[PDB]
Order: sequence, then C-alpha cells, then structure tokens
Amino acid sequence: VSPGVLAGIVVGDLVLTVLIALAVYFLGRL
Amino acid sequence: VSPGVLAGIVVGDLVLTVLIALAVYFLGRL
Amino acid sequence: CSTVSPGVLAGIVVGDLVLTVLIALAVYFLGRL
Ligand SMILES: CCCCCCCC/C=C/CCCCCCCC(=O)OC[C@H](O)CO
Ligand SMILES: CCCCCCCC/C=C/CCCCCCCC(=O)OC[C@H](O)CO
Ligand SMILES: CCCCCCCC/C=C\CCCCCCCC(=O)OC[C@H](O)CO
Ligand SMILES: CCCCCCCC/C=C\CCCCCCCC(=O)OC[C@H](O)CO
Ligand SMILES: [K+]
Repeated sequence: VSPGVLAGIVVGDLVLTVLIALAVYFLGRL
Repeated sequence: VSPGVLAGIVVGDLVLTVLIALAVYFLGRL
Repeated sequence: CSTVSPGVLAGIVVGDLVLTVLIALAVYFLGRL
C-alpha cells in the first residue's frame, strides 16, 4: 500500500475517531 | 500490510472505536 | 517494496486504541462540566 493511502488512513482515523466519540456521546443525550 | 490486511484493520478498528466510546460513557454514568 | 515492521504496526494499532480511549474520556469529562 502507498504512503499516500496511509496518510489518508491515519488522518482519516483521527477525524473519524473524534466524530464517532462525539456522535456516540450525543446519541446518549437523546 | 496488504490492501486486504489494511481493510481488516480499518473495519475492526472502527467497530472497536464505536464500542470503546460506548463503554466509556456507559461506565461513566454508573 | 517497503515492507512495514510487525512490531511498529502492532505498536501503532495499540496506540490508536489508547488514543481512542483518551478521546472518549476527554469527551466524557468535558461533557459533564
Ligand atoms: C466486522 C466486525 C469486526 C470486529 C472485530 C474486532 C477486532 C478489534 C480489533 C481491531 C484492531 C484492528 C484489527 C482488526 C482485525 C479484525 C478483522 C480482521 O481480521 O480482518 C481480516 C482482514 O481481512 C485480513 O487481515
Ligand atoms: C469478535 C469481536 C467482537 C467485538 C466485540 C468486542 C467488544 C469488546 C468490548 C467493548 C466494550 C463495549 C461494552 C458495551 C457497553 C455496554 C453499554 C450498554 O449495554 O448500554 C447501552 C447504552 O449505554 C444504553 O443506551
Ligand atoms: C494513527 C494512530 C495514532 C496513534 C497515536 C498514539 C500516540 C502517539 C504515538 C505515536 C503517533 C505516531 C504514529 C502514527 C503516525 C506515524 C505513522 C505515519 O506517519 O504514517 C504516515 C506514513 O508516512 C504514510 O504517509
Ligand atoms: C474517512 C476515512 C476514514 C479512514 C479510517 C481509518 C481507520 C484506520 C484504523 C486504525 C488506524 C491505524 C492505521 C494503521 C495503518 C497505518 C500505520 C502503518 O502501518 O504505518 C507503519 C509505517 O511503518 C509508518 O509509516
Ligand atoms: K480509532
């Protein structure tokens, strides 16, 4: 796999992890 | 890391990410 | 071919999981203030 893909994966991971953490949190606020 | 291996890591990690968030909030409201 | 070391890969995955815990904790702690 290419470093270009991996750059997307790593940064994507950071972003999605924050979004998931916050989505799950506010789901629990319903 | 092959594309197949990377794909398994992406999927497994995101499932686990959702559950970890869920678990932290669950424990936190006990 | 740039073969990645299994030790590094294992380390980074665990690293991600620990960071994930930390992110969830941060949300939790700041959320309840
Ligand atoms: C679909 C439900 C998945 C729930 C599983 C929880 C695993 C949690 C581990 C995550 C770290 C990343 C490793 C993920 C490894 C699991 C998936 C897998 O083995 O992938 C096979 C891949 O196609 C060839 O490596
Ligand atoms: C094959 C691999 C299978 C993958 C599975 C590995 C799961 C590992 C544990 C994750 C912590 C999640 C614990 C679940 C927390 C329970 C919270 C709960 O039941 O309450 C629901 C909610 O909080 C009320 O709306
Ligand atoms: C992605 C999960 C982040 C884990 C955070 C754990 C705590 C910090 C320790 C190490 C972070 C650095 C390791 C991850 C970034 C290094 C690998 C990398 O940069 O991959 C890019 C590659 O060059 C292709 O573009
Ligand atoms: C919207 C896009 C969403 C994308 C979702 C991504 C989720 C990836 C899952 C776990 C992060 C761990 C990634 C581990 C693979 C990269 C680290 C790696 O193998 O790098 C070792 C190398 O030696 C250093 O450059
Ligand atoms: K993650």
